[PDB]
Formats: sequence, C-alpha cells, structure tokens
Amino acid sequence: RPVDQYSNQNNFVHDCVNITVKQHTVTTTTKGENFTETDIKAMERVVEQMCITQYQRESQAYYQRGAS
Repeated sequence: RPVDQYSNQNNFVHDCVNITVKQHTVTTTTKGENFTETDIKAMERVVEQMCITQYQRESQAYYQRGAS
C-alpha cells in the first residue's frame, strides 16, 4: 500500500512540511515579494497542515488507519 505517508509520519512532517513551506513561501514571494516572518510563520502553520492534510488524505485514501 502506497500510503506510507502515515507510516513515515515523523519524517514526513519534517520533510514534506519543509517543501510545502518552500512552496507557500515561493508563491507568497512571487505575490510581490513581501511575506515577512509574520506572513511566513503564518504560512508554515497552514503549511504543516498542508502536508499533514495530504498525509491524512493518504491514510483515508487506503483507509490504513483512515481519516475523517
């Protein structure tokens, strides 16, 4: 089952949330390059949930532990 997104949870959070931080910061940089730790910390909050949401999505996808 390719839902290892839950299985590797701790490593997933570190790695995925980082790359999603990159994602969100990138878009928020191209929005006119403003962001600022205010926006960026706020970004990372949504970002950790961004990858964690997708990780919940994986678990629900197979219904490994599930997610609802």
